[PDB]
Amino acid sequence: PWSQAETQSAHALFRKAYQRELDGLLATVQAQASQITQIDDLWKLHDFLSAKKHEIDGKYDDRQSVIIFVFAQLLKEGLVQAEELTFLAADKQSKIKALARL
Amino acid sequence: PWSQAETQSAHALFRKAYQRELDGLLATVQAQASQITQIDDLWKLHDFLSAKKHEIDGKYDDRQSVIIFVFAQLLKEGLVQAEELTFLAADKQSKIKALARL
Repeated sequence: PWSQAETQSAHALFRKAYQRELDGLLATVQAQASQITQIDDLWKLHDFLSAKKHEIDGKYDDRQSVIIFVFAQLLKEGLVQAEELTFLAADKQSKIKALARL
Repeated sequence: PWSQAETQSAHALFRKAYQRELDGLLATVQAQASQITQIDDLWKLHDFLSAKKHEIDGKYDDRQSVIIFVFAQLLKEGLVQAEELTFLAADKQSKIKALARL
């Protein structure tokens, strides 16, 4: 079903993708912040933060039975690339790449 | 008993204080958003932004039951100067200052 080395590297690229979305999030927040003029910009920021937080909290399900779909989402948002999925079994990669288009 | 002038000028002052708080809030946010290094300080900010927003929404209440307390507060937080209250009756000024000194 799931090789060990598979599971390991999976959790790895998982948390790496996490760190990536974190970097992007931080960059965007700092950017928006340093370039505000109106007060409405600040509330745009606020809304952005609530949304992104909500998203991220429920996004990164680490459980095995869902990891494929999580990976799929991450790929659909380009947080990872197909080239980074080579450490998996073939059926898994094809699965992910299929679930991506949904 | 609130005369027309007292109410009108009270609203003008309320708005003045509102814009002032907007400026201060803007300054603080714009500041600590440049002092971020870690990621958790991004959430503090958020929480701050999520707290201070709920405040400002329901802070400036012009109803008779609290208006004096609102002015007292706005006086403590330096959102209004004492000399801006001179349009009010003397008793009200006294009361506001009294609630503000504590």
